[PDB]
Amino acid sequence: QKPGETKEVHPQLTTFRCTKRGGCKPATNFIVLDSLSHPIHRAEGLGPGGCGDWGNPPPKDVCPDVESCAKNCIMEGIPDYSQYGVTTNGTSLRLQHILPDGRVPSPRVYLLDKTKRRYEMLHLTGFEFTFDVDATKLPCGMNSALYLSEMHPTGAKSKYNPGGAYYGTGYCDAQCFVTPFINGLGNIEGKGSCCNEMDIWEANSRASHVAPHTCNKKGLYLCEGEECAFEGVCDKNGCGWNNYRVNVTDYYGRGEEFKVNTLKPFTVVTQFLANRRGKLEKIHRFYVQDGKVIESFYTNKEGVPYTNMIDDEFCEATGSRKYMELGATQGMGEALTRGMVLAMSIWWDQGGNMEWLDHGEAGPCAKGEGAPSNIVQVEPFPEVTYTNLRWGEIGSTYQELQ
Ligand SMILES: *[C@@H]1O[C@H](CO)[C@@H](O)[C@H](O)[C@H]1NC(C)=O
Ligand SMILES: *[C@@H]1O[C@H](CO)[C@@H](O)[C@H](O)[C@H]1NC(C)=O
Repeated sequence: QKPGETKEVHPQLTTFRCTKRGGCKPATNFIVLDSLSHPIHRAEGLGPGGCGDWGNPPPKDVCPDVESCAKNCIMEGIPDYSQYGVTTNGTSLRLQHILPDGRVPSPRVYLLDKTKRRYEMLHLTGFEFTFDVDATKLPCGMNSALYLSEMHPTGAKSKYNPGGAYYGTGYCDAQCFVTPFINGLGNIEGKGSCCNEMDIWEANSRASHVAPHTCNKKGLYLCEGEECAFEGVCDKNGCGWNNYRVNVTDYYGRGEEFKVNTLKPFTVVTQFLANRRGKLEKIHRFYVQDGKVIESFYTNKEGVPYTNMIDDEFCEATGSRKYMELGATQGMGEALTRGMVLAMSIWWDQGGNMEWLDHGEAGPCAKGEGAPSNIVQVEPFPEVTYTNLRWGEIGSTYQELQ
């Protein structure tokens, strides 16, 4: 959609680049809300209304074709990101799901480079990504997410999408959802927006999940029909890694009973380990809390290979069929090598209560406990803070107390 007159005021976020010899060096980045979370209205003279709802093509009165949609639908800048639950402070990013005014902005943001006009493209195969988190205000059913999508670096800036990454255009993920704009262009045919997705972190104070999701496509693919469905071009489920799913129940949770005690802040380290041919072979997650490294658990379950890292043998054995068919760990790594955009979000699930994250096989949350209607009794204002985003050489992003 066409940018409007209102100023976009991106929050500034200091991050780090790390090497063993040089330590962690600060860098300037900016934060941008998803394009379709900006106010979208019709051009002057065309009356009231927007330009479409999630899940659908844009309305054909203003968007009969891409060219018309591009002139007839206007996307306003956001001058105060706090109105959407997004604030920064130094090296910290705070995402508020619910505001005191009662709004539920459920923000999703991307990391922009220092120019504000191109996403910060991360190339993580053979490297590590680390962040600090405060998960205390995330009960059952909440998902704080920090993940990578194979979005285009400029948000696919083009004649009809002049806003680009500066306005957060170009979102895609492994769910192939239909949005009224894709790559900043009106989605006349109602295609889904598909791409490879590495879910570094999907977690609350009750469970922590990691999952690569492959697609058989490079970059953003517009899917039709069955291509967007479970048997299509992307892996909806992912290859999931959650201590509870592998019968380790004392690793992560609220209290001293857990190794990673989510009542306190902690550091989350993710290494993307390559083989000698430079292809991704293993994904390794460990933590740091109270100045001490917390190594990964090993799996502890019948039928699950004994491992402390995600790899093809584990993914296959645990039933990650589309993951394997659509490229497996090597395919995920090829996307990481090409370059990915960092997305951070907070959300809840009216339909399914986030049960896959923290209920049953996946955690301690009871049936119904993660419903949004229950979340608000437990934590009226869910929120997450990510701090000290940093990436670089294996072994360089963390430091134990001496
Ligand atoms: C920012 O974060 C710091 C450290 O948690 C805190 O003490 C201060 O009160 C917060 N706000 C600023 C810097 O606006
Ligand atoms: C969990 O692990 C214990 C061994 O530590 C084993 O005895 C038990 O059967 C396992 N339970 C499940 C549900 O897999």
